[PDB]
Amino acid sequence: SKGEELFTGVVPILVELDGDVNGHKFSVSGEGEGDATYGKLTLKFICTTGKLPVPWPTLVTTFVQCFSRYPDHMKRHDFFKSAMPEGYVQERTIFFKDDGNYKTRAEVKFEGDTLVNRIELKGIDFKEDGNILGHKLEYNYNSHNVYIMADKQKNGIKVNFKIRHNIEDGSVQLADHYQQNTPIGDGPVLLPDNHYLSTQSALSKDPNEKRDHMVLLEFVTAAGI
Repeated sequence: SKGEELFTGVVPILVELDGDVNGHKFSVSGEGEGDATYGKLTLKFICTTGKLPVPWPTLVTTFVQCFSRYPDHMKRHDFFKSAMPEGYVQERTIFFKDDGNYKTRAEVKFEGDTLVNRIELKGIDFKEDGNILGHKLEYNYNSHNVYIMADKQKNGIKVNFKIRHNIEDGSVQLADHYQQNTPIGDGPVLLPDNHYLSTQSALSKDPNEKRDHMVLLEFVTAAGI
């Protein structure tokens, strides 16, 4: 495909986010690198407007699936890389069970040799005393399966999955994800058969960092075929 070649080695990544959650405005900048050969991602995010108004874990999914490792036999299903370098639009609605929801819109593409993910996030109907606004989520993350299906109508794909956030009391906060991706360019893209991505992430902190931030290590691999 088109983009495949662009992912052959380590690629620097830039993440920029503007969000408003219940009138709480904030910005995040993140930098790091991805290595699709191993489906590896290493990034550091910084809340540039000060203190993050929501819990970091809630933003992970929002904060570049083109870095997923696709096994040789599954390469023909790699829509993500296929849309590169022109990129794709990734839109979502994330429903927090018994709480508010997040609507996101992002553009992911190359700027020179940097892979850029620019996002706009709008959060509404959050409970002031909920797990989110209330900051009751543990600082960790689970493994999930992300289901992908082709959307021949939009020349894109539809993606759906549920994230499980651990709550400090031992309970769980569900976050239903609904996603659509469409190519930015006019060029041909790879439309896949149903399959899924298997994810794993580790959250950490930078001991020497005083700004509000998050350190993230993540591995993702395609499967189901």
